[PDB]
Amino acid sequence: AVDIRDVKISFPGTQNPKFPHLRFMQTLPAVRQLTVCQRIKPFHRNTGYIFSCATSNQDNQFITSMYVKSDGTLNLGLQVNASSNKYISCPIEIELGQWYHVCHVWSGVDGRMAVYANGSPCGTMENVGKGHQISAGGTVVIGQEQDKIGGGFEEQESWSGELSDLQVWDEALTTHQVSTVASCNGIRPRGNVISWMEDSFVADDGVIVGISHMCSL
Amino acid sequence: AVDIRDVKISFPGTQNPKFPHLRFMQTLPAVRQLTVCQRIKPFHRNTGYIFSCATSNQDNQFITSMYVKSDGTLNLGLQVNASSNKYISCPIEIELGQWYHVCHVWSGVDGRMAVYANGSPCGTMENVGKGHQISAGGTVVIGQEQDKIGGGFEEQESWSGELSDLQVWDEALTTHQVSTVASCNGIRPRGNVISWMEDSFVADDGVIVGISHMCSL
Amino acid sequence: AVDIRDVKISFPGTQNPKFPHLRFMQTLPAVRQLTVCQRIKPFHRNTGYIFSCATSNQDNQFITSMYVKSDGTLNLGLQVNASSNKYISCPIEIELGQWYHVCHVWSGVDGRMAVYANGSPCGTMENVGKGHQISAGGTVVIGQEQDKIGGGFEEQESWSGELSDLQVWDEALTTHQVSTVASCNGIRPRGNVISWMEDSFVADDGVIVGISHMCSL
Amino acid sequence: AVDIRDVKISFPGTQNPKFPHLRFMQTLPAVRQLTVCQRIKPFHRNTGYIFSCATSNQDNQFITSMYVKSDGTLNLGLQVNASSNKYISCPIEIELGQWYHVCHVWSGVDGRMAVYANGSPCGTMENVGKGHQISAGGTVVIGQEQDKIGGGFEEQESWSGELSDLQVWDEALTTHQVSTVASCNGIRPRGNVISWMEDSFVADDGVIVGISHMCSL
Amino acid sequence: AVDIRDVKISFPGTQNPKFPHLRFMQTLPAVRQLTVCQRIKPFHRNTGYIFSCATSNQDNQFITSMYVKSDGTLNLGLQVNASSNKYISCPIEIELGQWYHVCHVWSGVDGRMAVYANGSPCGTMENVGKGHQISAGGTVVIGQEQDKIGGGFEEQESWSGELSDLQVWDEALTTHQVSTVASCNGIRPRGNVISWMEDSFVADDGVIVGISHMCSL
Amino acid sequence: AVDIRDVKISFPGTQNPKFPHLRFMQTLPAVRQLTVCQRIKPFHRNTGYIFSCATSNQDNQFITSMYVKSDGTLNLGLQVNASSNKYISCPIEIELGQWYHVCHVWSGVDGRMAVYANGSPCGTMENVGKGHQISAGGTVVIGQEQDKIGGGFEEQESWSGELSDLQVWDEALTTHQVSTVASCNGIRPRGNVISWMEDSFVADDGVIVGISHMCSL
Amino acid sequence: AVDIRDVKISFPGTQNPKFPHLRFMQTLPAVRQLTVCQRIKPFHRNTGYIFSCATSNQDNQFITSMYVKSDGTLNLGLQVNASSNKYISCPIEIELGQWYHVCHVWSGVDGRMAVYANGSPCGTMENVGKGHQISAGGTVVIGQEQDKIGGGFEEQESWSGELSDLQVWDEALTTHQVSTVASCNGIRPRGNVISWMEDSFVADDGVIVGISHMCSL
Amino acid sequence: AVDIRDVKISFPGTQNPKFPHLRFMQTLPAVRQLTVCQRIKPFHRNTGYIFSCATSNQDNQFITSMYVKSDGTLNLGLQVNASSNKYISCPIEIELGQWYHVCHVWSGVDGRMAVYANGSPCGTMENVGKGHQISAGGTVVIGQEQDKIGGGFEEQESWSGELSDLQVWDEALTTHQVSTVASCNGIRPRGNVISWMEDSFVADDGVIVGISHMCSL
Amino acid sequence: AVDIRDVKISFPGTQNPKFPHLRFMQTLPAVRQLTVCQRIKPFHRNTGYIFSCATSNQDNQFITSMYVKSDGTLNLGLQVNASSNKYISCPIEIELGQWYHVCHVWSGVDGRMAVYANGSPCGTMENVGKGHQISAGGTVVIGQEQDKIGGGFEEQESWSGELSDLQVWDEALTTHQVSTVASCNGIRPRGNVISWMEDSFVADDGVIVGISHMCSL
Ligand SMILES: [Ca+2]
Ligand SMILES: [Ca+2]
Ligand SMILES: [Ca+2]
Ligand SMILES: [Ca+2]
Ligand SMILES: [Ca+2]
Ligand SMILES: [Ca+2]
Ligand SMILES: [Ca+2]
Ligand SMILES: [Ca+2]
Ligand SMILES: [Ca+2]
Ligand SMILES: [Ca+2]
Ligand SMILES: [Ca+2]
Ligand SMILES: [Ca+2]
Ligand SMILES: [Ca+2]
Ligand SMILES: [Ca+2]
Ligand SMILES: [Ca+2]
Ligand SMILES: [Ca+2]
Ligand SMILES: [Ca+2]
Ligand SMILES: [Ca+2]
Ligand SMILES: [Ca+2]
Ligand SMILES: [Ca+2]
Ligand SMILES: [Ca+2]
Ligand SMILES: [Ca+2]
Ligand SMILES: [Ca+2]
Ligand SMILES: [Ca+2]
Ligand SMILES: [Ca+2]
Ligand SMILES: [Ca+2]
Ligand SMILES: [Ca+2]
Repeated sequence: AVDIRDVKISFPGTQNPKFPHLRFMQTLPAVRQLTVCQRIKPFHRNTGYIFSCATSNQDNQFITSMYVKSDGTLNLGLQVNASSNKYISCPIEIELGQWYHVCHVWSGVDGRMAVYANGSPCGTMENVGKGHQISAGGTVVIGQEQDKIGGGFEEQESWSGELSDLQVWDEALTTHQVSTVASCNGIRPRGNVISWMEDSFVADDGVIVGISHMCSL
Repeated sequence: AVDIRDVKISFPGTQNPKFPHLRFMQTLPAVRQLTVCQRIKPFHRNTGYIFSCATSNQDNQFITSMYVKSDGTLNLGLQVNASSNKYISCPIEIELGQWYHVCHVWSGVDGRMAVYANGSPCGTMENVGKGHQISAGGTVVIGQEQDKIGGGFEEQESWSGELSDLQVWDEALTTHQVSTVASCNGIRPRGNVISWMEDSFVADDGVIVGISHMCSL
Repeated sequence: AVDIRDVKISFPGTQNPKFPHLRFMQTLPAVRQLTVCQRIKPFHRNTGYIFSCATSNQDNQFITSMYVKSDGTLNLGLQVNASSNKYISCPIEIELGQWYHVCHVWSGVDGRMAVYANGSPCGTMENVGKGHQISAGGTVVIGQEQDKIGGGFEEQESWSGELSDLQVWDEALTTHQVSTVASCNGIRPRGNVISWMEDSFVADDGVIVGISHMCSL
Repeated sequence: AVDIRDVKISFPGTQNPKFPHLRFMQTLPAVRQLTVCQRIKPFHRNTGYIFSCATSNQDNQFITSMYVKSDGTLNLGLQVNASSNKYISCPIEIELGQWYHVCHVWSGVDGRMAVYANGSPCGTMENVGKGHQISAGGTVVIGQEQDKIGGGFEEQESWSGELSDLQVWDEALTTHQVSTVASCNGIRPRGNVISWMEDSFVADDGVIVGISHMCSL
Repeated sequence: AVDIRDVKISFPGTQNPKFPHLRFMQTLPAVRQLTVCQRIKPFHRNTGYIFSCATSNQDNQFITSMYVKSDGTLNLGLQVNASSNKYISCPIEIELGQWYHVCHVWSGVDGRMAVYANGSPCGTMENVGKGHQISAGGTVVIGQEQDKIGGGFEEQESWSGELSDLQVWDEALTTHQVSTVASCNGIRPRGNVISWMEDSFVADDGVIVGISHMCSL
Repeated sequence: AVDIRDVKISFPGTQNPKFPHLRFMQTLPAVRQLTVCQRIKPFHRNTGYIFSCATSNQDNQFITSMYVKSDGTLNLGLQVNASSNKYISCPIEIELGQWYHVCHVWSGVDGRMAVYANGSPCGTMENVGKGHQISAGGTVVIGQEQDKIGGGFEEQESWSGELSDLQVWDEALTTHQVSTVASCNGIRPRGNVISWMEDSFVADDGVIVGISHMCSL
Repeated sequence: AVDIRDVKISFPGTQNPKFPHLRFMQTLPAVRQLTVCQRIKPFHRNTGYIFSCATSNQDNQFITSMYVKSDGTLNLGLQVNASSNKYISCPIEIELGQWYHVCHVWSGVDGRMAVYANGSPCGTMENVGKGHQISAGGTVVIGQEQDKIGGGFEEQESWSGELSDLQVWDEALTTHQVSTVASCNGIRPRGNVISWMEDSFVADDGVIVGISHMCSL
Repeated sequence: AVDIRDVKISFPGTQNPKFPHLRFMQTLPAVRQLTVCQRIKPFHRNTGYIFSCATSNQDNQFITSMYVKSDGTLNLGLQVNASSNKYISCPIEIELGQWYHVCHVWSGVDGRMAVYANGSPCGTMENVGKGHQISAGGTVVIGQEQDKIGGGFEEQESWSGELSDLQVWDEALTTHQVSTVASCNGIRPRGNVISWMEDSFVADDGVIVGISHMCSL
Repeated sequence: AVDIRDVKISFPGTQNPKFPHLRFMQTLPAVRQLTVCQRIKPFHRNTGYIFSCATSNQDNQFITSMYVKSDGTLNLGLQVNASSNKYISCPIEIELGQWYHVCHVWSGVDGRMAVYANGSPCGTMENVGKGHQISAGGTVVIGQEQDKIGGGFEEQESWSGELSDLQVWDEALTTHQVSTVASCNGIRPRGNVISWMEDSFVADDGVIVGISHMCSL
């Protein structure tokens, strides 16, 4: 039938005190590199945090985000160890309500940041979490930005849209590897740290469970 | 990989004001018969409502429930058009925390009620919604008993446990058909009104999305 | 996918001036024998006319009907050239809201009538339209009894329930042939005069187009 | 045999008080995007509404329509949240009585409207239901324009012709996806919200059930 | 599709001056033996001539006929060189309007007559055309008894019913051979003198061309 | 063996009171479009009516005809609702006694007429039965022109020759579809309203039943 | 083994009162067209009649013949309804004692005559039996010219040589069809009126039965 | 080659300050049930803790252990929420230095404990962690008993021997499931919480990485 | 599943008294040539010793190392019989945290040293251990540089990063052989002296056992 990876979650919209989000049951192990990929259907052009990882000592261990410029250009952001959000624009025009595959590749070892839109590299950036190692026990939240383990959400920092096929590796994937990940008919690799629908997560505040039609109709 | 039908939802436990539940996005069409089957892992012996269907004029259109006696005997209940809960005991000893397949078959045409535990018939009952037709637009909630469309939940009426493979037909399946439905390796039929993971639903109050290991390890 | 023969029509219920029914676009050719088979899910125990054939000179050319006794016994009736309804009971207990296959075999040549329930013979009767030939141009209506071409319906003569797989031959099928017709996984023969979903018909007064789950779930 | 998707409905013609139409049994879930495709054989050049969706608070939630210019040019229209009918002409000459595949793609997220004729894009339009979300519970009627849930039809707004293969998604399909939908021998995708012959509907006022010969003879 | 051998002809009924019949275009060669087999659906119990062969010098060269007794017993008759009709009864009860396979085997060499009903021998008779040889040029008529080449029909001698699979050999087939001929799924042998639908014939006076459902539904 | 579609009928010649023809047992349903195709072997150059459809109110509902000019050019004619015979010449030289495939495509919806000779389009014509709908119950006669249901034939309007593979659709086939119909080795499509040898017809006045050798020797 | 179609007959030579010939047991049905093909090995250059057809009223219904010019050119002749022998020469040099395939195609409908040598057309001729129809009951003789049914032979009109594969159709085959007939390894079509070795014939006056080595050695 | 599941770890022996052990990188999610299976080669008969799970608030969340009686009987122990070690003896004689498959199945829901030796059930016990839920974030250590997260080891509580194929589920496997797990050539199921060699772990104090020869030589 | 060769070890980082390393259980046999290949993910640019071999009489029998220049150039070093570290730079830019395949080929017979990066030769060097033979009994340590059998580690000489697929031969592989070794999808050759995961080794001081994603995702 439908592949379990085609399951999607809808993040309707946020307005205090309702904060639709997902919280992964099991925290992350300590890591020195991290690659987060997923298919997203953005609802707004304004900045929103998609993947948020926090520990008791640091609520901003690792946070991915995006926003669309006026011309429609996609902009992927990343923040490590509470640094400022680093952005890299992608040569692709975003149409709210449409599907796109996005990856954020980070390496604390050399401090390099690289983002991808639909399997292609948009560019890279230096000095992003250089020498930093995310402490063991990070809690992951999707759709909201944590200011506290599993909470302290701000509505202007939430992300609304549809999401599916979230795959996370504790390695910094290569340009060729990422392309095989974004591919709809490839082998469809699975993250070793988090594999969509293979790692239980908590659903709260009205997120909608449905089916993504990006890859298959 | 894993079949999308093996996805399960955990209903942690209920305590005002937190009521873990699922609400199906699309309401049901009018029906004269209804068959609801699913795999459940009960957490408590006390009565709990699993499948709740309500319309503006009647919050108790159709409600399934269960409870376990002291000797461990399973008891499946059904309520139609706000009748009293009708119960039929099953010749099977329930162990909280273990998986079981259960079906509730109702026919407003002749007013017959029949329940099944693991593909086998437990017994039938007469005069249950005889002549009744559920009005179009019923809202379905899983894990809580509605006293209002999508709400008005009571904690002593909630149902805690794990659930998966929810299949619903607007027909009254036969004894042979039900057996093919409960089978783990059969053809695994899909409900025509609601097919698990094929009909979007809203998740709220901390339900946990995971994977059922009843059929496959 | 689903076989087009599994399409079903629901006849909700009749109450002046609403008469749910089907009227076949093309009239029947003259015949001397006729076999009408179909799958039915009866809603009431009282007499109802299923297949009605009328010509300008005779509104009661050929009419099939059924009713269920108090003990649940099925009774199939037939009327030819405005004779009285001839009935033959079947050794099967009917449960309103459940599916059954039924055939009416008539031969004006020898005047014999034979009915079948689920591919098996219930019995036969003599002197039913003996020597009669249905005149060319008969109009066929399903669910209502014509007192006029395509009309003049009476509520107490209507038939409510679900129907599918209507097959009609201008020959008097044999006992062995009938059994192959009723079979769900056989060759599934098609009528040469009327073949379900292959001969267009008019739908009126709220009949519901759906899918029969008798043969396949 | 014939694929169940080749079943067609004929909308004979409308004249008070007879309004041939179809009403889907189950209402639609709330949506933010919607794609409606189907094969049509138009009988008149004048404007007619094909797909009509209404809720208690808004009878004009979503309505598709078409008309043919004097030179024969096809014009597909769309109306969202009671806006004015937006039209986009297609570079194709229509011959009444012939088959054509048509899709209407709408996205309330960015407010974009796009129409397709025979799998090809005719053009797009902005500001059509921008920011609008169709409320849960929409009733769908085919062939007539609702001014009230399931009724309030106007003859000059009806649509006569033959229709089949109605597929509806709660997503805004892409240009490439649409082409795979229109194709007669492709995979023939099925809508996730409404799939022709898989979602029961009520037939009234003389619609004719037949077989479409567009794809296969 | 349907095998051309399943084509059937209906002989409605005879009443001066209308005599439904078939006349084979090509006359028969001289013969000393002849076997005529066919599937028939008799309409009346009274005597009727099925196969009639006549030459200018003898209108009664070879004529087959049948009639049913009161008890329903079949009786096959044969007449050679204007002898009296010889009859042989068959241990089978005939039901007018039903199909049966019948063969008439004649040998002028030894003067033996043998008839078969459904591939089985009913009995034989001596001194029937012993030493007789049908002269070349016999005209064959089906359904009527010739008193003149291709004419001079008498209504009380006509045969009404349905007929198909007419096979004629200029040899006297064996008991085993006949059984293979009557078989519906055997090899279905074809006559060497006349092969149904392979030897053109003239149709007159309202015979009806249709399809036999004896062998296949 | 030989395909049942290769059966042919010979229309010897007409001379009062003998009018060789065929009359289809079952009348046609009401239609708004009609396509009639068949293989013909014309015997004369003068006008002859091939397909004649009549109702009690109109004996000239639909009539096809042909004639050959002096230069041998084929001319196909059509008449709807007693209009004048519309003719379209075909760029092909006819040799009496030879086989040709011919189709007449009519659409009352737009009033267009199109004819084909051997799968190719000869041309089209406007305003032919524009807005007309053939009333239900049309009687079809082949070889003669009805001035009364099933009768009132005129010899100078009869058509002599050989005919086979008569296929009739209640739709107006496309140019590509027609080509697949005329093809001898294609899929050989079958008409949905009338399928040669699949819809019984009455044979009268000496028509000859034989086998067409157009497609196969 | 050897195909029965390779059987050949030798016509030694004629001299009163010995006339080697073949007479077909069964006479021909009435025809309006006729195609006669066969493989011949001519022994003399002088005119000889190969295929002779006669009825009581006309001994020269249809007669084929040939002769070879001094330069060796083949000349095929035909005579219908006692017309004069029409000849068409073939661009091929004949060597007495060698094999050749020959066809005579005649159409009384348009009066056209066409001959073929080795599957290729030699030419055609008009006004040959135009409007003529061979009466039913023609007797066929091979090797001699009848002046009376089955007799009245003249030596100077006989034809000596070897012959095989005689195929006769009551249709006027096309140029392409003829070529498939002459081919030794094609499908080897069989005549529908007379098929070599499938239609019994009388052998008299010393004809020799052997095997043709034209097609296979 | 060798299956990655056949990798084994040797726990040499413990003596302050050297404590050979394994610490899983990623902590466990909250659980209500837990099944831990693995292949072990015990070195001593005295009590040793194999699987130790601790959280900041409770160092004895879940601990498995074993010891061998003097007669050689195996004894499997379990401790939940700092209860006393519960033991169940197995009807199998242990030989130090040999391989055995062992599973510990615990369910906090009903408080039942069950142990298995080589895929077979040894017995069960009640009231073991009844109503207890292990808090999220448990740290897992193999070979040593934690008195503090990842430390506070005691020599007399260590476990020496060889271990491999550690599989852990957050469900309470059934008797039949367990047997499929212990099987060497079965499907070899993998734990969903911890899968040997698929979930990184820290190795310290001289553990030896080698290859298990229990299943394959 | 995953190939056992994809197992990797992480060397976290070194700081007295913690020295993460691996010590192979079985010492090496005497050798005159040695080839050491493995996949490495370096964490620092500064010099680190990867493979260290020592005997009681010589702690620096054979030691491999690497460092990265400021421009990112890779530099592979080798030391034999306590010579000075010989370095050869590779035309490849190293990115800390990324995977690379590296081989060190040494031959005491001719004293030649050759290094490879990703299966390609970087260059060679002479006079490196020329005439030297490593004495039997060498102890191998990975990640630390021995100054004593299995110990005497210095932090500034340690190597941090991830490593897998360690293969060692007592022969000096050729350029072509090396390339087949580095290949991810080749035959993946195994060392004859040490084969990753096939020769047991001791793990100490927090090395992490995980899975390499260089070759497969
Ligand atoms: Ca924060
Ligand atoms: Ca924040
Ligand atoms: Ca903030
Ligand atoms: Ca309630
Ligand atoms: Ca309540
Ligand atoms: Ca209550
Ligand atoms: Ca009536
Ligand atoms: Ca009535
Ligand atoms: Ca009445
Ligand atoms: Ca409206
Ligand atoms: Ca309106
Ligand atoms: Ca209006
Ligand atoms: Ca007679
Ligand atoms: Ca007579
Ligand atoms: Ca008589
Ligand atoms: Ca007329
Ligand atoms: Ca006329
Ligand atoms: Ca006239
Ligand atoms: Ca003559
Ligand atoms: Ca002569
Ligand atoms: Ca002469
Ligand atoms: Ca402890
Ligand atoms: Ca302790
Ligand atoms: Ca202790
Ligand atoms: Ca050293
Ligand atoms: Ca050192
Ligand atoms: Ca040093």
